[PDB]
Amino acid sequence: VETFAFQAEIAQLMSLIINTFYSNKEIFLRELISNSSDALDKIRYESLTKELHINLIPNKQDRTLTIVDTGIGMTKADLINNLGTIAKSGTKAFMEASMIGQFGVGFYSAYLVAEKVTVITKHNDDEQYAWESSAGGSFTVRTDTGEPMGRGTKVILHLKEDQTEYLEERRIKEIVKKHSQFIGYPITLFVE
Ligand SMILES: CCNC(=O)C1(c2ccc3nc(N)nc(C(=O)N4Cc5ccccc5C4)c3c2)CCC1
Repeated sequence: VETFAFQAEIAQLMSLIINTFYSNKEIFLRELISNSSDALDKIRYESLTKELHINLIPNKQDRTLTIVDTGIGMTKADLINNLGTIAKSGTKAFMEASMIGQFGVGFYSAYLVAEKVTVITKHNDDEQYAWESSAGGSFTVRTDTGEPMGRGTKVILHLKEDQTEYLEERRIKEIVKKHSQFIGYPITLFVE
């Protein structure tokens, strides 16, 4: 388990997301589905140079909403450096300007609804990694000794006690149909 500090910009952004009163918290899903779509586009665009989909797994017991994709995945180098550089440039752009995704920092909208976010990832020529952050100015990165998932990303949202609506079938179905209705990959909503 390695702990890293977020950079000043990203840290300030997450603080802004968590401490700012904003009721349209449902934007987080569009942002994460979009990110999955790009990762899936990356493994698809690389293929020409197996199954490409997105799964939405709610869990009442653990109080989690998971967004799984079979996209390109991420390396340790992607988790530490790379995501941090993308975010440095992104936060800079989003500050000068709900429109969060246009600046490549839409993932962090997850903190509108999650108290902790766990990111299990696997890239084709690297190991399985687990990224985790409860915001608070830091993130951890470890090698996942957990169940070997296939190439892709698993974004596990540990929902706030008050944000349990994002566990309901009707609600997930309504958000998807509203802002992710033209994604080029099948989106499966798991039941309970
Ligand atoms: C397609 C273009 N992107 C890439 O190549 C990267 C990449 C590749 C696969 C990805 N898969 C998903 N599902 N999501 C993301 C993502 O943008 N984030 C996940 C995450 C976790 C912690 C903190 C911030 C973020 C933002 C991915 C990013 C390589 C580095 C960016």
